[PDB]
Amino acid sequence: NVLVGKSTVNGKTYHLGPQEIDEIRKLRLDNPQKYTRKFLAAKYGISPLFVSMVSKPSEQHVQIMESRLQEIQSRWKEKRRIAREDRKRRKLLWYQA
RNA sequence: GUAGAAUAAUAGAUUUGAAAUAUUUAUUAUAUAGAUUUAAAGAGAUAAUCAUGGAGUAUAAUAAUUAAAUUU
Ligand SMILES: [Mg+2]
Repeated sequence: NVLVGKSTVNGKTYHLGPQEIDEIRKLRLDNPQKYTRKFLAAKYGISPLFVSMVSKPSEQHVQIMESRLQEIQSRWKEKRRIAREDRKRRKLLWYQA
């Protein structure tokens, strides 16, 4: 098996109720850095992806993240940017078939 | 210029399915292994630009008069 999720190896679970979900959402809304997706997953025996699907974090956090990303991008050299672009192009190509 | 219909894009509202091949789908770091790749100080070729040079080309008092031809 190559690059497969844990849910495929051991079947999907629908154990988590509505109240729990609500709680999770609330937590996400409250403190994203303390209650990050990974942490949530650990808590409720469930995928980070699932958590993400369930619950949007505070938009401020998202904005901050975006800013950070931008900063990182800026910090790049010329060559690296070009390389990144090339990679992106390659990725795009590799869904054509 | 105004009004109404057909289609496209963008935004909003209301629904929507889903634990979504997230031990990488999108993207960011660092490490350890490997593997490679990217020069232009100058140059070649081709083209163009600015020259140099003066081959080639036209002309040989360009007036006046004579005759013819062509337009007013
Ligand atoms: Mg080069």
